[PDB]
Amino acid sequence: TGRPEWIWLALGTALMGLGTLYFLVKGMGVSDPDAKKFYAITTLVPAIAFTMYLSMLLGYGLTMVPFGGEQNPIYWARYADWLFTTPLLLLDLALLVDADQGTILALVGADGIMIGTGLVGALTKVYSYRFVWWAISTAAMLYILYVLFFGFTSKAESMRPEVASTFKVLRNVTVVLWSAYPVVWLIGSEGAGIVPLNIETLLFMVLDVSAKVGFGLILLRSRAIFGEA
Amino acid sequence: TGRPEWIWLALGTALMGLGTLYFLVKGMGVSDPDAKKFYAITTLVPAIAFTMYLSMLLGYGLTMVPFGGEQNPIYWARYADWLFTTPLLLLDLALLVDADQGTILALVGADGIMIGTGLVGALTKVYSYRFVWWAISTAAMLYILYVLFFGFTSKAESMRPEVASTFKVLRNVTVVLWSAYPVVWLIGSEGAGIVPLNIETLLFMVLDVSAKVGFGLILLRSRAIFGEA
Amino acid sequence: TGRPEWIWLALGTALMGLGTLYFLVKGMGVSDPDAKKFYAITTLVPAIAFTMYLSMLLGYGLTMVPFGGEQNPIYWARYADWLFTTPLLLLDLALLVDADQGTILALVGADGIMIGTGLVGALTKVYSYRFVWWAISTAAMLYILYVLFFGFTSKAESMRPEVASTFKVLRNVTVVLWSAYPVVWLIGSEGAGIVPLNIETLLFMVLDVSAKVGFGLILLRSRAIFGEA
Ligand SMILES: CC(C)CCC[C@@H](C)CCC[C@@H](C)CCC[C@@H](C)CCOC[C@@H](CO)OCC[C@H](C)CCC[C@H](C)CCC[C@H](C)CCCC(C)C
Ligand SMILES: CC(C)CCC[C@@H](C)CCC[C@@H](C)CCC[C@@H](C)CCOC[C@@H](CO)OCC[C@H](C)CCC[C@H](C)CCC[C@H](C)CCCC(C)C
Ligand SMILES: CC(C)CCC[C@@H](C)CCC[C@@H](C)CCC[C@@H](C)CCOC[C@@H](CO)OCC[C@H](C)CCC[C@H](C)CCC[C@H](C)CCCC(C)C
Ligand SMILES: CC(C)CCC[C@@H](C)CCC[C@@H](C)CCC[C@@H](C)CCOC[C@@H](CO)OCC[C@H](C)CCC[C@H](C)CCC[C@H](C)CCCC(C)C
Ligand SMILES: CC(C)CCC[C@@H](C)CCC[C@@H](C)CCC[C@@H](C)CCOC[C@@H](CO)OCC[C@H](C)CCC[C@H](C)CCC[C@H](C)CCCC(C)C
Ligand SMILES: CC(C)CCC[C@@H](C)CCC[C@@H](C)CCC[C@@H](C)CCOC[C@@H](CO)OCC[C@H](C)CCC[C@H](C)CCC[C@H](C)CCCC(C)C
Ligand SMILES: CC(C)CCC[C@@H](C)CCC[C@@H](C)CCC[C@@H](C)CCOC[C@@H](CO)OCC[C@H](C)CCC[C@H](C)CCC[C@H](C)CCCC(C)C
Ligand SMILES: CC(C)CCC[C@@H](C)CCC[C@@H](C)CCC[C@@H](C)CCOC[C@@H](CO)OCC[C@H](C)CCC[C@H](C)CCC[C@H](C)CCCC(C)C
Ligand SMILES: CC(C)CCC[C@@H](C)CCC[C@@H](C)CCC[C@@H](C)CCOC[C@@H](CO)OCC[C@H](C)CCC[C@H](C)CCC[C@H](C)CCCC(C)C
Ligand SMILES: *C/C=C(C)/C=C/C=C(C)/C=C/C1=C(C)CCCC1(C)C
Ligand SMILES: *C/C=C(C)/C=C/C=C(C)/C=C/C1=C(C)CCCC1(C)C
Ligand SMILES: *C/C=C(C)/C=C/C=C(C)/C=C/C1=C(C)CCCC1(C)C
Repeated sequence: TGRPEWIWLALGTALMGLGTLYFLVKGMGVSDPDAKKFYAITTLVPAIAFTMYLSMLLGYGLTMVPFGGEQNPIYWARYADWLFTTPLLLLDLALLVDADQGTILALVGADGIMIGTGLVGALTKVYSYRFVWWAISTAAMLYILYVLFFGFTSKAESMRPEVASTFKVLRNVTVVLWSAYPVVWLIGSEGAGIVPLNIETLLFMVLDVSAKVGFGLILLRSRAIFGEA
Repeated sequence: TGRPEWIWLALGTALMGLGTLYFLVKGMGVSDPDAKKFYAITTLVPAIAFTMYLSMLLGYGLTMVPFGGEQNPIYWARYADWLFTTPLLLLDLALLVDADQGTILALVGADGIMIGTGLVGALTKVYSYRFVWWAISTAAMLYILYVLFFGFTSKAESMRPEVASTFKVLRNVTVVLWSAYPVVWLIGSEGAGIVPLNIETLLFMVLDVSAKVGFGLILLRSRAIFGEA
Repeated sequence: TGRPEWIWLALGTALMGLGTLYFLVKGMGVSDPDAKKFYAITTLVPAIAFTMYLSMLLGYGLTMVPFGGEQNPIYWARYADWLFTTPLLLLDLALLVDADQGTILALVGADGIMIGTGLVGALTKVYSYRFVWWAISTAAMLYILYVLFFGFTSKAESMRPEVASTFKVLRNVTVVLWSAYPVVWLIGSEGAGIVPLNIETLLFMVLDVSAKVGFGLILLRSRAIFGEA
C-alpha cells in the first residue's frame, strides 16, 4: 500500500486472474482444433499479465532508473508481459484471417522490436535518448497497424463472413487501445513526467484489461473461432 | 571445489555432456523426418543442460539473493536451462501423440509461466512472497500434468500402438520426476532451507539427468519416433 | 564521439537502417507467400541489427566486465542482436532448401547455444574460463556449418536449379563470414586483447553489414524466393 499506485496494480492483478480463470473454464470441453488454438492463445495472455501485475504489486517488477537528475520508478515487468502477450494477441488476429506465414513473421518480429526498444527506452539513463527509443518503437507499432489494415487483401476472397466481422471488430479494438500506449508512456513516468505514476498505472491497467480480457471476451464468444463444419 | 556442491555440478556437467554426445552420434544417419525431429529436440535438451551445469560449476550461474536476513546462494542458471529444455521435453511428448497446435501452445505457454514464476520466486527478496511464486508455478505445473493425462483423448483412436506405449512410459517418467522439483525447491536453498544446498544440488542433478538423458534414452530407442513405412 | 569506436557504431547503425528501409520498400507489393517469408525474415534481420547498433552507439549496449585485473568494455548488445538475427539467417537458408523441421530445430537450437555461450563467455569474470565458453560456442558453430553442408542431402533430388544456385552462394557467404566472428572475438576486446576495441568494432561492423545486408541483397534479388508458377 505504500506506493499510491498499488491499488491499480492490485485491481489489475485481480482482473487478469479472474479473466484467466473465466477463459480457462470457458474453454473446457472444446474439441475443435481451430477453437483450441484461440482458447490457448487467449487464455495465456491474461495469465501472463496476471503474473506480471502481481510482480509489480509485490515490488519485484519495479526498478529505479536514474535520468533527469532523479531516481525514477520504472515498472520493467510490463515489458516482460508485453514481450509475450502482444505477439500472442497479433497471433489471434492473424489466425482469424488465415494469414500467410511471412505476414505472421513480420507482425511478431515488428512487435518484438516495438517492445524491446520500448524497454531500452524505459531503462535509458540519458533523458533525451529515451525519446529516440520511443520514436523507433512507435514506428514499429505503426508498421504493425499498417499490416493489420493493408496486409490481408489476398484473404478477403476466402474469408467466412463471421470471421471477417469478428476480425474487423478486434482489429479496431486493437488499433484504438494499442495506439494509446505510446501516448501514456510519453506523458507518464517513463517519458515527460507530466502525468504522475499513480495515474499512469491506472491508465495502463484500464488499457491492459480491455486489450486482453475485453478483446478475449469478444473473440471467444464468436463462432469465428471454430472451423466450420 | 570450494563450494561443497561442486562435485554434483561437475558430475551433472559430465553426464549431460556425455548424454549429448551419445544422442548426437546415435542420430547420425537418421533420414526419417519424424525421427529427425525427435533426435533434434532430444539432443538439444542435454546440450543446453550441459552448458548451464557448466555455468553453475564455474560460478557464473550463481547469484546471492538477500532474503531472511541472509545472503542466499541461488543458482539462477537452472531457470535459463529449464526455460528452453522443459518446453522441448513437452514438445517430444506432444509430437508422439500428434497433438493439436492449440494443445502444444497451452503446454509451452504454461511451462513458460511455470519457469518464469519459479525464477521470480527464486530471486524475490521478501521471504514470504517467494512461496506465492512457488504456488503459482506449481499451479502451472499441475495444469501441464493435467493436459498430459486428459488433453489427448481425441488422439487415441488414431495412435499407433507403439506410439501409445512409449508415450505412456514417458508421460509417467515426466509426471513423477517433474513433480519432485517443486518439493526440492520448497525444502531447499530457495525455499524453507531445511535441506542444505549441497544435498539440493545432488537432488536436482539426479532428477535432471533422469528427466533428460534417461527420458531421451527411452524415447530414442523406441520405434515410435519413426513415421511408419 | 568519446569512444574511438563510435564512428563504426554510427556507420553500422546507418547502414543497417538504410538496408532495412531498402528491403522494406523492395518487398512492398510482393504477394507470393514464399517470397513474403523471405522478405519478412530478411528485413527483420537488419532492423534488429539497426536497433542494437544504435544501443551500442548511445552507450546502452555497453557494460564493463572485470577480468584480467581490468574493467573491460564489453558490448553485450551484439548478443541480443545475434540471438534473433542469426537463427533468422539460418531460417532463410533452411527455407530455400525446404529443410525438414528437425533440421531447422537443430540449426536454431545450436545457434542459440552458440550465441548464449558466447554471451556467457563475454561476461565471465575469470579470464581463462572465457575461452572455455569460446570453445563451446565454436563447437556449436562448427555443428551449424556441418549441417549446412552435409545435412540437406535428401533435398537435392527435388531442388529447383535456381534454388540450388542461390542456396550455394548464400551458404558460402555464411560459412566464410560467420567463421570470422570467433576469430575476431578471440583476438579482440572479449578475448586475448591483441586487437583494440576500435578495430574490433570496425571488423564486426564490416562482417555484420555483409552478413545481413550483403546476404539479403543476394537473396532478395533471386528468383529462388518465389514459389514457381
Ligand atoms: C492458486 C495459485 C494461483 C497460487 C496462489 C498464488 C496467489 C493467487 C496468492 C495470492 C497473492 C497475494 C495474497 C499477495 C499478497 C499481497 C499483500 C496483501 C501482501 C502483504 O500486504 C498487506 C497489507 C499491508 O498493509 O497490504 C495489502 C492489504 C490487503 C491484504 C491487500 C489484498 C489485495 C490483493 C493482494 C490483490 C488481489 C491479488 C490476487 C492474487 C488476485 C487473484 C485473482 C483470483 C480470483 C484468481
Ligand atoms: C530452441 C532452443 C533449444 C534454443 C535454446 C538455446 C539455449 C538454451 C542455449 C543456452 C542458453 C544459455 C547460454 C542462457 C544463459 C543466460 C544468459 C542471459 C547469460 C548472460 O548473463 C545474464 C545476466 C547475468 O545475471 O546478464 C544479462 C546479459 C545482458 C546484460 C543482456 C543480454 C541480452 C540478451 C542475450 C537478449 C535477450 C533479452 C530479452 C530477455 C529478450 C528481449 C526482451 C525485450 C523486450 C528487450
Ligand atoms: C506521432 C505519430 C503516430 C503521428 C500522428 C499522426 C498519425 C498517427 C496519423 C497518420 C496515419 C495514417 C496512416 C492515416 C491515413 C489513413 C489511410 C492511410 C487509410 C485509407 O483509408 C481508410 C479509412 C477508412 O476506410 O480510414 C482509416 C484509417 C486507416 C486504416 C489508417 C490508420 C492507421 C494508423 C496506424 C492508426 C492511427 C493511430 C496511430 C497509431 C496513433 C499513434 C499515437 C502516437 C502519437 C504515439
Ligand atoms: C570441445 C568443446 C565442447 C569445447 C570445450 C569446452 C569444455 C568441454 C572444456 C572443459 C571445461 C573444464 C576444463 C572447466 C575447468 C574446471 C576446473 C578444473 C577449473 C579449475 O579448477 C581446478 C581445481 C582447483 O583445486 O578444481 C577442479 C579439479 C579438477 C581438474 C576438476 C575436473 C572435473 C571437470 C571440470 C568436470 C567435467 C566437466 C566436463 C566439461 C565434462 C564434459 C563431458 C565430455 C565427455 C563431453
Ligand atoms: C522473431 C524476431 C525477429 C523478434 C526479435 C525482436 C528483437 C530482436 C527486437 C530488438 C531486441 C532488443 C531491443 C533486445 C534488447 C535487450 C534487452 C533485454 C535490453 C533491456 O535491458 C537489459 C538489461 C541491462 O543490462 O536489463 C534487463 C531488463 C529487465 C530488468 C528485464 C526485462 C524482462 C524481459 C523483457 C522479458 C524476458 C526475460 C527472460 C530472459 C525471458 C523469460 C525467462 C523466465 C524464466 C523468467
Ligand atoms: C501441493 C499440491 C501439489 C497438492 C498435493 C496433492 C495433489 C498433487 C494430488 C491431487 C491431484 C489429482 C488430480 C489426483 C486425482 C486423480 C484423477 C483426477 C485421475 C483419474 O483417475 C486416473 C488414475 C489411474 O487411471 O490415477 C492417476 C492420477 C491422475 C492421472 C491424476 C494425477 C495428476 C497429478 C498432476 C499428479 C500428482 C503429482 C503432483 C503434481 C504433486 C505435486 C507436488 C507439490 C507438493 C509441489
Ligand atoms: C523514424 C524512426 C526510426 C524513429 C527515429 C529514431 C532515430 C532514427 C533517431 C535518430 C538517432 C540519432 C539522432 C541519435 C543521436 C546521436 C548523437 C548525435 C547524440 C548526441 O551527439 C552529438 C555529438 C557530440 O559531440 O556527437 C555526434 C555528432 C553527430 C550529430 C553524429 C550524427 C551521426 C548519427 C547519430 C549516426 C546515424 C544514425 C541514424 C539513426 C541512422 C538511421 C538511418 C536512416 C536513413 C533510417
Ligand atoms: C508462449 C508464451 C505465452 C510463453 C511465455 C510465458 C511467460 C510470459 C510467463 C511469465 C514470464 C515472466 C515470469 C517473465 C519475468 C522476467 C524475468 C527475467 C524475471 C527474473 O529477473 C529478471 C532480472 C531482474 O532485474 O534478473 C535476471 C534473471 C537472471 C539473472 C537470468 C535468468 C536467465 C533467463 C531465465 C534465461 C533467458 C536469458 C536470455 C534473455 C535468453 C538467451 C540469451 C542468450 C544469448 C544467453
Ligand atoms: C579452431 C577450429 C575451428 C579448428 C580449425 C580448423 C578447422 C576449422 C578445419 C577443419 C574443418 C573440416 C570439416 C574440413 C574438412 C572438409 C570436409 C569434411 C568436406 C569434404 O569435402 C568438401 C570440399 C569441397 O567439395 O571442401 C569444403 C570444406 C567442407 C564443406 C567442410 C568445411 C566446413 C567448416 C565448418 C568450415 C571451416 C571454417 C571454420 C568454421 C573456421 C573456424 C574458425 C575458428 C578458429 C574459431
Ligand atoms: C497487453 C498489453 C498490450 C496490448 C500492450 C501494448 C503495448 C504497446 C502497443 C506499446 C507501445 C509502445 C510504444 C509504441 C512506444 C514506446 C512505449 C511503448 C512500449 C509503451
Ligand atoms: C530438465 C529439467 C526439468 C525437467 C525440470 C523441471 C522443473 C520443474 C517441473 C520445475 C518446477 C517448479 C515448481 C512447480 C515450483 C517452483 C519451483 C520450480 C521452478 C522448481
Ligand atoms: C548478423 C551477425 C552475424 C551473422 C553474427 C554471427 C556470429 C557468430 C557466428 C558468432 C560466433 C562466436 C563464436 C563461434 C565463439 C564465441 C564468440 C562468438 C559468439 C563471436
